[PDB]
Amino acid sequence: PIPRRMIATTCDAEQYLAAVRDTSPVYYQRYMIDFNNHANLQQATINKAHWFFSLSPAERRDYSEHFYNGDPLTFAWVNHMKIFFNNKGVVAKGTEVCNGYPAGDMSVWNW
Ligand SMILES: [Cl-]
Repeated sequence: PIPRRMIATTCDAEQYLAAVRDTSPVYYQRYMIDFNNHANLQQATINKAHWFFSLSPAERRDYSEHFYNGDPLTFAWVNHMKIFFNNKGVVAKGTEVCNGYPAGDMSVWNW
């Protein structure tokens, strides 16, 4: 469910997103289109992503289950974490380089 590299990454959400923006631009733009079509859920999505990136490798491994079983966000916008979790190619290229991007750069959420 959650790729092994996302379990392991020491990057934060904005470093990862900026890395995807650069290394898989089509996936980033499609995610942002989807994000901006769910405006009511944007902050929730951001808080979730922050929360996930605060967990340890082992804890994120533990989360894999609870993620699967869904939360409000998962039934309201299935693809809310799609950029983070769904394609192992995108995830590999993002997690390769994201440590070179600026932590906390919230403009990556703002398309
Ligand atoms: Cl919405």
